[PDB]
Amino acid sequence: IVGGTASVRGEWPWQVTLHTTSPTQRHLCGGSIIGNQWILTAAHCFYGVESPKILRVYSGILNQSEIAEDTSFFGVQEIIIHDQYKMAESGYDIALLKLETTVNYTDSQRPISLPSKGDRNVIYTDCWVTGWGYRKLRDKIQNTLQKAKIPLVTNEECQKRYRGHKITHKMICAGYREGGKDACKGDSGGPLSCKHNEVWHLVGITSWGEGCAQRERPGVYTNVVEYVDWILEKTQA
Repeated sequence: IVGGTASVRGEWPWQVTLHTTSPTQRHLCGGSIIGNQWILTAAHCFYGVESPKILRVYSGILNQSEIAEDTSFFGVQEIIIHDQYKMAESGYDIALLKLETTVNYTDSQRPISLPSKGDRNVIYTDCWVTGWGYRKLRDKIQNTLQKAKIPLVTNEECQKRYRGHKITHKMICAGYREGGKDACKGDSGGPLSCKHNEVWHLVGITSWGEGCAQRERPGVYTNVVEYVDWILEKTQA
């Protein structure tokens, strides 16, 4: 996250840090708890990942330093990637993680509500992006979870900033015309959380962007509301 600050512990109880143990354990991507054994994240996060066995999901984490060999984690039973996904910039950058065991909800770990199709019209003015990602273009994974408040921009406006791309309605963007605040490498798969009427909804999933926090280069996120049907179909046993 660029231009953000340290989060308060428990401030984003739905945020998880997805690690890979190959070759050695490290943070791989962000993610969101949406159900007792379901994590919503980005599809591009699993490039080169052949098996769910090298994955580990940590919940209730503020600092990566908290994660050690003796820290409990959730194993991943199955990686479900949208069948139309090819790459981040083409859309469909969404994936589900079915955990081997269920998450016991508590103040430090609980689910975020999916957006409602009835809310496509509501306007969010209180949206935040979080993660342990880069704070600069050539940086490293950060220890303390970062947060940054960022305004949503219309798709018409976003498209004007990405003339070489096709910004579809299944994508949503957020950023400051002047830049300064944005998600970045390492934050991928993490949530774009917007609070409306005292309730938080998972509006987007950090997906891509030209560089990070650059002027007139809005961050691009998966428009979650467009996938609520896909999510229901994929999580329904």
